[PDB]
Amino acid sequence: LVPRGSHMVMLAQQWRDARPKVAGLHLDSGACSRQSFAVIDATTAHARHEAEVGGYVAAEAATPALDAGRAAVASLIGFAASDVVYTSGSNHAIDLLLSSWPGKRTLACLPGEYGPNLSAMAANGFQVRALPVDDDGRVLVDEASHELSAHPVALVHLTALASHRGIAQPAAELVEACHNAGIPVVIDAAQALGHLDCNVGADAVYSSSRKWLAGPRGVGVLAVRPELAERLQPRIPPSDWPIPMSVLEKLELGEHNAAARVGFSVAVGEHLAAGPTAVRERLAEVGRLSRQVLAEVDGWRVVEPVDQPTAITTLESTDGADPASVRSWLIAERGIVTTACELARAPFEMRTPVLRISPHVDVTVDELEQFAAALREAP
Amino acid sequence: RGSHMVMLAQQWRDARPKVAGLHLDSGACSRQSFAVIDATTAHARHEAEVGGYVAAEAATPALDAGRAAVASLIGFAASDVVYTSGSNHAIDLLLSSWPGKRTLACLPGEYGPNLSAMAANGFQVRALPVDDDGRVLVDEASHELSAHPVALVHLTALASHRGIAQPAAELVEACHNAGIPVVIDAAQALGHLDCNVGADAVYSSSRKWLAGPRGVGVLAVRPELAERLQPRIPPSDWPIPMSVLEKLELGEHNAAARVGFSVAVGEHLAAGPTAVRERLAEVGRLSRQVLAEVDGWRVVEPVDQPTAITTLESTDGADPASVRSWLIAERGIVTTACELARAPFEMRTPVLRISPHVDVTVDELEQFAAALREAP
Ligand SMILES: *Cc1c(COP(=O)(O)O)cnc(C)c1O
Ligand SMILES: *Cc1c(COP(=O)(O)O)cnc(C)c1O
Repeated sequence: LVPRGSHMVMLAQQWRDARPKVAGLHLDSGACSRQSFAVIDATTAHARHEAEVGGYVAAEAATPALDAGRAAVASLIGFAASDVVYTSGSNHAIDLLLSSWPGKRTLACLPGEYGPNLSAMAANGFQVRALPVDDDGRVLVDEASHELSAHPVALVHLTALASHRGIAQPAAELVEACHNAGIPVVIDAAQALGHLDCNVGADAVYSSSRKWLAGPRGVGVLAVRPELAERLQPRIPPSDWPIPMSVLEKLELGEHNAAARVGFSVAVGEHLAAGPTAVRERLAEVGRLSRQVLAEVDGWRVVEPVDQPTAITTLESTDGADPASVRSWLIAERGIVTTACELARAPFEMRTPVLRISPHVDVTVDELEQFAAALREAP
Repeated sequence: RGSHMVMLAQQWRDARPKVAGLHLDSGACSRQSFAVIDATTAHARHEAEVGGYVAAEAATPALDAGRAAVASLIGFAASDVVYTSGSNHAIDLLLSSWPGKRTLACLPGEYGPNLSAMAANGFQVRALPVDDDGRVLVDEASHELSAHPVALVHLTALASHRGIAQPAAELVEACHNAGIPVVIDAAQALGHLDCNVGADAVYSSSRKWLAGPRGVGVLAVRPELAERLQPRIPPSDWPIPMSVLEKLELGEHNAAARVGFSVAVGEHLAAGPTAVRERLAEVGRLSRQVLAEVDGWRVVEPVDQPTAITTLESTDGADPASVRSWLIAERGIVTTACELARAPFEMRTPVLRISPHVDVTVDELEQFAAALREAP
């Protein structure tokens, strides 16, 4: 570890300038990022259009934008546009899928599985087994391969990037291992979409608008391969359904904020326009710089290996400080936005809570140093 | 009577974007005021400045004011009120949480997707007695519920497919006398009918008569009932300590739209609920008078129904859906076409629905009547 300087990318500056000026310092795009002026305007415009021509007329007329959003998402995950459906977010997504699941309801997932995912799993009558992982919580693909062949399961649920830790999971290799054992794979890409390469052959993928794609809140996407989709049995309407519609049409049924969905379509568009690979390489870099700058802070140790290709960095207190209090202090006294991850976020992995930073492409080394500095003089 | 001059109507029109053509469809989706649109935009901007959840925390006063306004309209407490994605979200949250024996009675004109949610949640559904208009007969219902009791009564106080105002208050006390709680679907009724009627739970949608943003609804449950409920998510066997209402309000949502909504209900209170409702009743009367004499269409609602919903049944087998498309494409007039699926146990034939808000004029109603005559 001989420190390395930051790459200069105009991407960072373009991205900062495309969105409102931050009041203080925002290191929290893993919780909720920042909508561009274009995304905010497109949302506002739809709401105005609803008033001028009627809400549903407006919605019909927005079909091109909506479909473009499906198509953009589809391209990032290697699906077809018509496999992609809108939701309220990722927890909505997993519930739609698991509540629709036919036959034996068993699955395997990581021990670091997201608390509310486990909640949805249990609530849908699933039996849940842990996959083998190393000390960082990263799946051991070979071991998992053998385990799944001997002791199969109805599906594997992989959270490719966890909310509580910035480890990038070997999604692609695990997918082919599961497919070799004849088991479909669902991916929670709430953190991963717009961040990791999510084109990995999965059978279903879901994600949230408001995180790395910097879309409006209250939107998510769920993508399901046609072979799987047609096997599914939605909860509403009941399977003796007089109205004839496809599974995906049923899963997309319901009042929603249409303006926010067109907002989202603009946001994914901005990601494609910026260059997915370039954005991801930059986020990997942000993580490296973060872990380098924060390597030497009294009372905090960096959890992630330095070279993890993610922008999520988590800090564990070494003298029993409470992340939640530090976050409140950082906001109130320094205007620095972070997230405090409680144990409930990953109850079968986390033994102690952590402070999480999740900066986007626009963060500077100076800003990371300001955070480090503020973290030292915290009471 | 007829051409009442009401300043409310003009203020309401001018507080919102100019309509392109003619909008008679506030029962499907109304029109957000500039203030509501701006408040929504502002929250989204604030999320970008200070962080999404920081912004959400800071918006608590507005959000709580929205709960309090809703509470005042239904005669509940603010802390009984929870936000949802809409009314179908609401009914599902409630029915999926319902403890013990799952039986209910509802109207035959019950909303199709309500029946869907009922069936999906394992409820047995019995019809309430009604007159020829689909309006509940409270005395008969009283006897029926005493003889054959049920876990709850679900009343849609104003239907999507017909502008009959149900005697909610009378039915509520009849059910309470039989010891049976009452849930009210006030998607159409809130901001429209007096919804302060002693119900045990009430829900509604933002985008209709209150002219709020889409993707927001409210669900209100009395504390005695709320604490008996057993939410689906998280599972009841789970460790996380939160109230029932906290559980039902759990989830990613558009926070900006909720503050938008709080502004919208505020505008309703500010305008005077009673005055707005009296004006909507008037709009219905005028609509049915103007449309009384149209070839190929009969008016379904009695003229004096205190609602702004008027429905038209074709007398020579015209298809409402096609007429709606024509009206939009060729005349710029926005209506809704109600298919049988909207009330499958009442509707024998589909209908064209108009649902104008307070701002409609007699002239505009005549233009609609005229356009309806020269429709192919
Ligand atoms: C954000 C998050 C979720 C939940 O997403 P919502 O949009 O809030 O439902 C699930 N998975 C992970 C990894 C998360 O970070
Ligand atoms: C609009 C409507 C609903 C469903 O409302 P959503 O917000 O679309 O869920 C339910 N009841 C009636 C009377 C309706 O008209």
